[PDB]
Amino acid sequence: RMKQLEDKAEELLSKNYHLENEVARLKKLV
Amino acid sequence: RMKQLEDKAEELLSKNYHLENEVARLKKLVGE
Repeated sequence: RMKQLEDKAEELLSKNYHLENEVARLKKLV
Repeated sequence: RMKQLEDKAEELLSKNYHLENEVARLKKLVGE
């Protein structure tokens, strides 16, 4: 369960970063 | 340690949703 939550945090961080990049991309388009 | 990791997932999920909401708003303005 330790490693599973650890994998989850890392996954969510990756997703977070992708969304930040999307925001930056969309802001550039504006 | 379990509580700490759980808190981090909840934190990151919340941040994720706020970003999703912002992305969705921005897409509508540029027209995606």
